[PDB]
Amino acid sequence: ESADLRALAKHLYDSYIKSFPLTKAKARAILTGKTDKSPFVIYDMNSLMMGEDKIKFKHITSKEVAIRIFQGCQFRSVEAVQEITEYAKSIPGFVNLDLNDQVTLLKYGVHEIIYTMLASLMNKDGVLISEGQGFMTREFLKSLRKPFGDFMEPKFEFAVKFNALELDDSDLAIFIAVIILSGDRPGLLNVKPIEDIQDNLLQALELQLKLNHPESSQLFAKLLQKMTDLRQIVTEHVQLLQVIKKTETDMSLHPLLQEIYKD
Amino acid sequence: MESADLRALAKHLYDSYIKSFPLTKAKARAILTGKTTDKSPFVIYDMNSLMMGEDKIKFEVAIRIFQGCQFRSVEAVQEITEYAKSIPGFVNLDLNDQVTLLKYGVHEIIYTMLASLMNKDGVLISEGQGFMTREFLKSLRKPFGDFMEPKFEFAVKFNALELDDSDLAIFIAVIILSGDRPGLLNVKPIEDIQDNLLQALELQLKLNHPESSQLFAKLLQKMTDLRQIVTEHVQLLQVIKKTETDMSLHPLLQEIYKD
Ligand SMILES: O=C(O)c1ccc(-c2nn(C(=O)c3c(Cl)cccc3C(F)(F)F)c3ccc(Cl)cc23)cc1OCc1ccccc1
Ligand SMILES: O=C(O)c1ccc(-c2nn(C(=O)c3c(Cl)cccc3C(F)(F)F)c3ccc(Cl)cc23)cc1OCc1ccccc1
Repeated sequence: ESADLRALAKHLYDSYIKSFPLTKAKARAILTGKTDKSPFVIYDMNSLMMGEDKIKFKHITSKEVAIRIFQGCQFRSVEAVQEITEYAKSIPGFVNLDLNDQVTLLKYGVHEIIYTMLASLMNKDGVLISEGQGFMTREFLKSLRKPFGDFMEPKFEFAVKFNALELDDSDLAIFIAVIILSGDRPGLLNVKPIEDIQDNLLQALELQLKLNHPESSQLFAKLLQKMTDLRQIVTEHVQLLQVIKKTETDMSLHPLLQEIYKD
Repeated sequence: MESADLRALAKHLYDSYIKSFPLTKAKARAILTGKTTDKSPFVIYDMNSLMMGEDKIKFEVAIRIFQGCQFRSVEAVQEITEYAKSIPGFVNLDLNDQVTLLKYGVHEIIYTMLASLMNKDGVLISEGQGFMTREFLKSLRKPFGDFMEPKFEFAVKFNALELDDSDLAIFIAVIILSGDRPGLLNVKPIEDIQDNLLQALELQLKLNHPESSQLFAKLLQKMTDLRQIVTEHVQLLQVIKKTETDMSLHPLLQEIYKD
């Protein structure tokens, strides 16, 4: 079944490339400076104002900067959820699961996958925006006022550690599939076929990492250990959103917009 | 990194685990499953049978049981510390990192090893001479009842893997040698030791559970559930501290929980 796992790896890679707008391979070329197309840099309040007049960043509807950026992260996350939902359908076996378990697996997986894939857009100095056309500095995000500064920095701290593994897109395509097919999500009705699919994906990821990183000792194990850190930081993440809700009375969104963002 | 060396490391760790921990999973399972006259535990299921139990096993009620667990936890810390010293390379690490690895490792290991003493109905106590029912523990008053039950929820799931003692010996070693503990000074020599231990665990699980697909991955995923439950534990212990001044902690546990 060696050729079967490679077929599964290639299938997921092809789908991952079609599902997501900015791949890791492309994002790294932008971040490192390796075919022109130099991104607009947002490093302070003035260059943010000019950036939405030039890039027209899809986040301009509160007048306060820190809130507008925070809500920007929400808008992009809602888009990522739909992209991840579309990608999940290409995982062999997923659409044949009970419909409620599909919803459940997506509901509890999307946060871990967004964190994971956000690392692809990050280095220690900042993050790509607008499909790589802009670059927002870490220092500017970290220095946002009151809770917002400390809301952004944990994402960078995770990404820097996760990126030391040096996964590429063909590695990440299987890893993301493994996260989705987690048989311990609360409320699953039929755990057995989810775990059976995840076992196939784990075999595929194990073989992929040996062939693509033959010199990287116990990388498979190290990546599974990261699925630990993910459960933890997603939990911290949610407890940070709750504090913003109870503290900040300037989060006035139209009730309909609030409904779009409810998750 | 080569097979005979990985098998040699597995045998070393199992041999040392048997020397360090007096009540193995193999012994606990023989006691739990029964059909043996000689190894039958006295069963504590209510207040009256607890009273008779201290006359037989020589083992406020909720406090006395909590205090019972602390005493055994301190002994467990001692046993785990002794085992850690046998892990090749551990004592050669920077002394501050040895402390750090134990500080954050003992709790995850106690939980792991407590599963060996448990089934869905209760837990062995007093080196297997007693068995305290889950329902009795769960029904202890105020915060103490809900303090015991998460251990059982984990053990039922962990025990579904059907690991034996030779498996757990390497798994416990992998937990201790975690390079992501806060405050470590030299991550690299710890990660090199864990890499050998992970190679050793991977091969051990393939040879000992050849029909158990991706058991390695499933066991590493369990180190997730451990990290979470240790967190819930300390958050419950903190609430007990604010309510109960009629109890103190052993200085060893006290230092372990500081930060
Ligand atoms: O383009 C992308 O793929 C992209 C995806 C996510 C983010 C982003 N989310 N986020 C979350 O707090 C989050 C996560 Cl992690 C998970 C679930 C839900 C949320 C949220 F709460 F938002 F609903 C961030 C926090 C800090 C920074 Cl730095 C970026 C993000 C950004 C993306 O693209 C880069 C970007 C950066 C700023 C604004 C817009 C886009
Ligand atoms: O014999 C053993 O090896 C053994 C070890 C641990 C426990 C046990 N600890 N505990 C902790 O709340 C704990 C932990 Cl996990 C870690 C650190 C500190 C503490 C504490 F809070 F105490 F400071 C429990 C909670 C519920 C149950 Cl069910 C058992 C335990 C029991 C052991 O043996 C079985 C046993 C059970 C009751 C009494 C005596 C012995």
